[PDB]
Amino acid sequence: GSSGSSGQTAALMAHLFEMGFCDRQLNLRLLKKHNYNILQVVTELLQLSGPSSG
Repeated sequence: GSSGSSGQTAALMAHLFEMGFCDRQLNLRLLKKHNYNILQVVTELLQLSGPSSG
């Protein structure tokens, strides 16, 4: 399973859970991609879901 100090992942992941995102698998990928940039992590998610594709 996951190893290492508590870290600062749950903190961010939480926000998403509240906002309206229940995908811990998705967020993670973003967290370790946009330096845990809640903004970038969210802004991106919003794009994926919705008629806004092209």
